Amino acid sequence: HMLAADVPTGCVTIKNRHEGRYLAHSISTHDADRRHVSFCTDPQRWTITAEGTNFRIRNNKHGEELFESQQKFNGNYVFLWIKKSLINDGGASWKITESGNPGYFHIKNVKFSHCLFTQGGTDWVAAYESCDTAKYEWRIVKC
Repeated sequence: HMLAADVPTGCVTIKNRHEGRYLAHSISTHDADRRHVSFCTDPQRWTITAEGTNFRIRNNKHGEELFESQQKFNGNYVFLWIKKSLINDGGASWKITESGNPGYFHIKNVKFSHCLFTQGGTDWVAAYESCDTAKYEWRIVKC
């Protein structure tokens, strides 16, 4: 067996199936407490930690937690939390479950019940409730 049936924990890379690029921090900030998320061609490192049946996801480079926000453009924003105060309201907790395609997972926000999603060719990340196509599917591999 060479795949990881269980959700990989610790140091991982995170790659969207449709877009084919790696989830990454952004150079752009929405404010001094919220940094944006984007994609990169080269592998960018994250840290996944189990929290009960759920998971927290942290950007290795800046040490900031990934979370889904109340604020919304068209979709609900997905941010990195610059302040570093632990988020305890479900917004930074994620249900990571196998999709129908081997090695790919759905990453679903606990608070909002939205799956991480990207449009396609866009450096913008969001989360929506559909969770039914390749745009919602993520390959999670140990570093």
